[PDB]
Amino acid sequence: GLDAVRKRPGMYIGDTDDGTGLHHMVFEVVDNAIDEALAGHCKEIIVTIHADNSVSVQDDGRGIPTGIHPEEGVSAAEVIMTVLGVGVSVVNALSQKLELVIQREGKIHRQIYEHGVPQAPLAVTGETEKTGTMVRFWPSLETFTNVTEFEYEILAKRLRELSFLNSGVSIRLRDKRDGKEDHFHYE
Ligand SMILES: CCNC(=O)Nc1cc(-n2cccn2)c(C(=O)Nc2cccnc2)cn1
Repeated sequence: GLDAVRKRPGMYIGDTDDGTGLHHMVFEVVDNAIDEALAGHCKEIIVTIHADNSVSVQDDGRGIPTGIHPEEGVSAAEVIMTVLGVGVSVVNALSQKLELVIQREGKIHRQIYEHGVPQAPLAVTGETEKTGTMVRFWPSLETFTNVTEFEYEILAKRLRELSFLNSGVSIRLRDKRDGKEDHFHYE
């Protein structure tokens, strides 16, 4: 499953050699937050370009479900992150590392994956008065070539579009490599 994506990544994410697929990785994650907005449960989305070759997408929605199937011991979160709009599990497969943090029902939940493989079970890491989902990922440098860093203008163009196609949703874009920030929202 995850191995299929890792073997023929271009097929799932787009061209791995010119930045297209690299940025589609971000947009797949953003589309999940947009869907939570369209369901009427997320008002703000924050996309952050970190200085360590990762991007985070944060929303203030209900949170990815965190319950466990008692016979299987696997959380819903993990199912969502690992099982095959190409889906966040593709992004996971093609990240050297992905971190998931969910704020839901008063608790913070966290799980780490490498190349889509969960490193330990979803675990409680604190309490919180907020809700939402944060996905931070570091793209696989075995998959992506030539353009391996995120480029502000590509994200800015598409995030602006996503904000005007989903009117009422606030999308912030923050770049920690230079302090650049934008706020996209349409009425
Ligand atoms: C940064 C990326 N953001 C992101 O993935 N956001 C996201 C995703 C959700 N889900 C998507 C599939 C399953 N849940 C849900 C979701 O549907 N949560 C949910 C809905 C109903 C009951 N319990 C939990 C909420 N937010």
